[PDB]
Amino acid sequence: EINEKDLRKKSELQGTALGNLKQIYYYNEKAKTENKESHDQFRQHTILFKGFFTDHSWYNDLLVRFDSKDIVDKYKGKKVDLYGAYAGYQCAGGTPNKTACMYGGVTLHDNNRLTEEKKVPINLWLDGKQNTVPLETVKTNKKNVTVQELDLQARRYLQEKYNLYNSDVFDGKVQRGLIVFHTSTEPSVNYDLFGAQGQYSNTLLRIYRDNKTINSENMHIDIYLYTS
Ligand SMILES: [Zn+2]
Repeated sequence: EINEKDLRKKSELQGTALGNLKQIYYYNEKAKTENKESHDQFRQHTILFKGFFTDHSWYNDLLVRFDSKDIVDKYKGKKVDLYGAYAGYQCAGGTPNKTACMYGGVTLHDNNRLTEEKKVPINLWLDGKQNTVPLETVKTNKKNVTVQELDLQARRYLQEKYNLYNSDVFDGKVQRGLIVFHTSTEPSVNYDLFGAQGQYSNTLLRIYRDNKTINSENMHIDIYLYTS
């Protein structure tokens, strides 16, 4: 859905934007658990996992937020697996004290586990030159996987290897970047790595609120990074 000349420059990011992006993709807290269920709803298009956290320094409950009633209805009252980044700062006003919020991150549990862990191949280009990416960098045990699960893993590696969301003074050389989740069937999801209004940490991950899921079978990821 995006061409390279239309990629947003890192220099456009205002204020706390880079710091927020680095936190959400490299210093995050993730819910990663299997075979859970809830049909408790707070309001809106949400599933509330009461007492999800037993040893968190602030949270007791996890609130999952979705875009629509059709999406929440797919998962409400079903055995699901979770894989997403949560935080209190992701909640809308009036969410209960000690509740943390995640956007999407849910998949049906049943019949979704692969027998062999899927290593998702990555094609990465930096200023047009291919760079080798370890095959274990992005992996999943799910047949139907959230784009969130794959994007969190890919961007954590981009921060570690290329200092993606570091300032220019802290060796963050990449100025533009695109990630594509290239499926066998289905138009591919693509995200501009510098496309968000990063200064609003509460909505940074609202892109995942659609709970988009894709088939991992035979898929791969393409990453295009530019230093200008
Ligand atoms: Zn591709």
